[PDB]
Amino acid sequence: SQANLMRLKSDLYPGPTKDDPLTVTLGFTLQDIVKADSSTNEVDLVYWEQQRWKLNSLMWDPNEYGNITDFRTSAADIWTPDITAYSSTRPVQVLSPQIAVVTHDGSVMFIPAQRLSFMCDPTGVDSEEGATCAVKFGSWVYSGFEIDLKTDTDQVDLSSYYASSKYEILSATQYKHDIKYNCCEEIYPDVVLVVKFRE
Amino acid sequence: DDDDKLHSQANLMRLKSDLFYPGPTKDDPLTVTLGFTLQDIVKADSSTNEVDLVYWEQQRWKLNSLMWDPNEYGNITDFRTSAADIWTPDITAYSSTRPVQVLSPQIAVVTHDGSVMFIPAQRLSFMCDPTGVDSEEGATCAVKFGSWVYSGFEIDLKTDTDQVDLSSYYASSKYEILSATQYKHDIKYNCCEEIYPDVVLVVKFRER
Amino acid sequence: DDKLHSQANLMRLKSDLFYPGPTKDDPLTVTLGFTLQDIVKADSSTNEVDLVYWEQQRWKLNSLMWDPNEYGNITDFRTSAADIWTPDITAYSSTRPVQVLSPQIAVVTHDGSVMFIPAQRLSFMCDPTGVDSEEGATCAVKFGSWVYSGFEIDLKTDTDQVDLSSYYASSKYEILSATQYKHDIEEIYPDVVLVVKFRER
Amino acid sequence: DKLHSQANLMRLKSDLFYPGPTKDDPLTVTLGFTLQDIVKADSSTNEVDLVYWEQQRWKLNSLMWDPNEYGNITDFRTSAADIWTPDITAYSSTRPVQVLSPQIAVVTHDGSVMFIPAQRLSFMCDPTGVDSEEGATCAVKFGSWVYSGFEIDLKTDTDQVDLSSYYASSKYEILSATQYKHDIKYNCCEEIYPDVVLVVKFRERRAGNGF
Amino acid sequence: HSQANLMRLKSDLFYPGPTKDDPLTVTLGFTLQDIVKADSSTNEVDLVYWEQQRWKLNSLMWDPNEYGNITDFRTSAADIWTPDITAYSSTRPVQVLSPQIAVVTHDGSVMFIPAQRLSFMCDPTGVDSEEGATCAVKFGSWVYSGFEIDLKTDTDQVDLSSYYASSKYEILSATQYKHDIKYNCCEEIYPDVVLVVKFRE
Ligand SMILES: CN[C@@H](C)C/C=C/c1cncc(Oc2ccccc2)c1
Ligand SMILES: CN[C@@H](C)C/C=C/c1cncc(Oc2ccccc2)c1
Ligand SMILES: CN[C@@H](C)C/C=C/c1cncc(Oc2ccccc2)c1
Ligand SMILES: CN[C@@H](C)C/C=C/c1cncc(Oc2ccccc2)c1
Repeated sequence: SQANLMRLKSDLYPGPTKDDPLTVTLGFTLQDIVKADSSTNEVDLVYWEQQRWKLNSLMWDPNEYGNITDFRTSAADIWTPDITAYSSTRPVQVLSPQIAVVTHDGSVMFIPAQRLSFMCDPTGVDSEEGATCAVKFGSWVYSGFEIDLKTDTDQVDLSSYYASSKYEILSATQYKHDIKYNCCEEIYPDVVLVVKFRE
Repeated sequence: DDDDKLHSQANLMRLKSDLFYPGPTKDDPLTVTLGFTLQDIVKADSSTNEVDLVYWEQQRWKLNSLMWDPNEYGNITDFRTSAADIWTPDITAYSSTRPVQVLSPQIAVVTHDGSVMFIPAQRLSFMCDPTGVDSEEGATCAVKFGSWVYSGFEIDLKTDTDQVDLSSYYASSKYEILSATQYKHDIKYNCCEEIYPDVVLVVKFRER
Repeated sequence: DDKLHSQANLMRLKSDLFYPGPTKDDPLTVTLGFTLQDIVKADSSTNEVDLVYWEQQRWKLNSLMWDPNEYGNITDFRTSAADIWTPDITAYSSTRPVQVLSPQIAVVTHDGSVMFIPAQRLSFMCDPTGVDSEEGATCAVKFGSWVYSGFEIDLKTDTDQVDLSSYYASSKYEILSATQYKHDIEEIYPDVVLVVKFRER
Repeated sequence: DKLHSQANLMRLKSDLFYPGPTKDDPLTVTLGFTLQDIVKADSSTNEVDLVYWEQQRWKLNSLMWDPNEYGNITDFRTSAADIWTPDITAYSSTRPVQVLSPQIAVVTHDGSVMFIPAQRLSFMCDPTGVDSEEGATCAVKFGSWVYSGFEIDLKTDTDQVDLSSYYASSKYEILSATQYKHDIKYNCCEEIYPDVVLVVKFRERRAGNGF
Repeated sequence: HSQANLMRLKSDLFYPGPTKDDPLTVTLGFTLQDIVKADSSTNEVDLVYWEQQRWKLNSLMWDPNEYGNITDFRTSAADIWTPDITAYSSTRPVQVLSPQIAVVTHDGSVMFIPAQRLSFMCDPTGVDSEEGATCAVKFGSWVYSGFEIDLKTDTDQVDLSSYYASSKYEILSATQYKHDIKYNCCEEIYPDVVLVVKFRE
């Protein structure tokens, strides 16, 4: 079995293009609003960012490789999408191992846990209505012609939100948007995390 | 005796050469045993609900690919090597708020039965409300550790004891430990069909 | 299978393509432009201000040109900025190493032009005295090559005005003006100076 | 003359360029401390921050050469990544140690290696009494992380911490600094475990004659 | 052709460091840009400066006529040997602010000028007075004695022409002295450049 897996990895990409486009499914699990800094208007979130895509170049017949259906690999061994927060104020801090799971249908699952500081005015967090902040996520360099974005849900997963956080969540959504600018033909997709929260 | 030193060096260089794994799978699963030694609660931040711990995390597992016959290598029964030279499990704190900081050399002990012992010392900031730390009852917080990417079918996560080792806890810490346990749990996450085991550190502590 | 032939055509283009840097005999022009997104922090105890901006860099190399007809009508591609030469554009009065906020990926076009737009957070030398007033404070930071003179790298801009169309509307600081004039100082030394006037919102 | 020396060194390094010690091939590592500053004592977390230079010396037969075969070269400098180095560690640090000096060692023709990293360390210390005439006392143990005294035999040249470079205008005055060597034995196991413990007694410079 | 000549030069060119019988002279000088912060709770002061370093290697020499008149080039500092110049009383690792690129000239000389931010041991008592505070920090090789690295200055006057005019701290004087210490047992001398700065709020 080990030899079959090693042989699979040895047998097993310049990224997508207009002629070979890719869809990335994105979802957030929001774990904690750690800090809300009203002297700089930065808020700090901890979340898990679920990323999934599929490549034909990663497919294999399991019967040809000892009935292996999936395996774990360094995210450095594979191409990964350049999904970026568009209004961060510090480099994102990676909180989980940089490992992805590849399946024989060519699909890749990668779920980095991250701490993010982003631009957010927390005025109102000390009130019943709370504060509201938003941050857009998408590719930094690819348009909708190379990378399209999808979600499995428009509701952020709050099932792991820390119940004794300094801040409680009033709502958290991850709506996808496809923006067409008047100037260009390409669509520009994003997924926007919108969080309403209070002390 | 200078020659003897030369021969044991040669035998070790040859063993390491001969030995130097793709990770576990449903069909080649791995048991990883975890144990914690809590050394210090450094800081409790009630403005962000983050607590900072220093601990040693004992990890051990066994690989057939790391076994050897000592009689073929000058009766070498174990050796030390950089953790970079070997596969290591992706044991992760599930509720950290900053990347974990490693305090010790990343070096493992490999024994001729293929067992590996790796014990990194770490400083961890994790989600924890310290309300009550200034009382006789104290505060109580938990943090889960487990593989980030391997389900229970690939890595089986065990302990040797339900008790966190406090015998090296810093006696002049700002915080005294009232109790510390490390029980196992099996959890279904929304991403994935398969169950993931963890070891959950539960710590009750108060200002000294 | 068309998708598969485009992948192979791109792999072949990148192999075919993969420059010692400019010289006095082979000089390079780098176009710079700034998009200011946020004034995060102004520290009056140290006279350091913190900016987040996107720095657009463009240049063109003959060694990166290709014929699209020979590579499947491929007119451009994305590639890691480590695969290519990049200019050593530096803030001249930073007080902390610049922090990169965006993937280090450039777009190369068939005519040999390159576009690279790193988002950055920068602390730089700036006295915010007067930021708590209607007139606000004014600060400046120069950007340019660290090691090349004007003989090897000349700098251009496409505009004298900093792009504020993405400036954070609920920042602690509002922008009164932001300009990016080019300045020249045996060899000439060019820079692009970011001058910002700002005040507490 | 310079060129022949440079050639001879390139040839020596190529000729020369160890799996670490074992019970059958133990290594003596000599340790010493030069304490340069107590920077900060934090009574809200019981952490104290030190700057020191940690001298490490050991000797390998595999690094020996005859100076006569290499143009009389008797010493050279090399990246400490180019060689094995011992896994000497503070046993009660609270942050990763920060290395302040270049990671370069000096190798001598008898096979001896000298490596002296300057370091900033945060470690567990209750500074109670630092604002009094008697001062505070902290201690931090240094030793191998994974090797017993039967693999790494830890020694010192002196029990005295070198204070000759202690910063004269530090916020903290040093009352004493020792580096005594200790051995610990477990009934289970035949191996003895050595450490060198840095013990520092210090006070706020304004606490001396404080009234 | 110019590019081919440069790529040939660098391929022809691409040092184990000095020894007693192959000593190297390193010339050092400082451009002081800012005193950012003076922390009287820990007696640490934070400087931003540019550290000019120059040395010469016979193994980096070439004939400009054999290489198309090329007289110098830029190269990553990781491509060449560089001296281990270190502050002797830093309290945090130095932070590099500029690209790590050096200029190599056909005579074998190398010029390398890193911009750095340095926290060092310094009591700022008196900085709030007319007389100011005075602090000093030594710079030199960590691991080489004067038998291997001979340290020199071109001048003892610290370059203040780029000092930030709205710093929280004004410079009363800055001097870089070529200093050494010798232990009577032994022939080796241990040189340094002592940077002495007198400053005030
Ligand atoms: C214990 N970790 C949870 C808290 C969150 C993450 C799970 C995970 C992360 N990265 C890849 C991924 O991928 C898989 C693909 C196929 C089958 C199973 C998992 C799973
Ligand atoms: C959605 N993107 C923003 C938040 C800004 C950053 C854009 C960018 C950065 N680097 C290259 C570049 O290049 C492209 C060329 C053509 C089409 C799209 C982008 C684009
Ligand atoms: C534009 N940056 C300045 C404000 C400060 C630094 C200049 C510099 C840094 N590193 C090498 C060096 O070398 C060269 C040699 C000859 C001509 C030009 C520069 C120059
Ligand atoms: C000028 N440096 C002091 C402030 C501290 C460090 C010295 C040092 C560090 N690493 C090796 C060592 O080794 C050498 C052996 C012989 C002669 C010179 C040094 C010396």
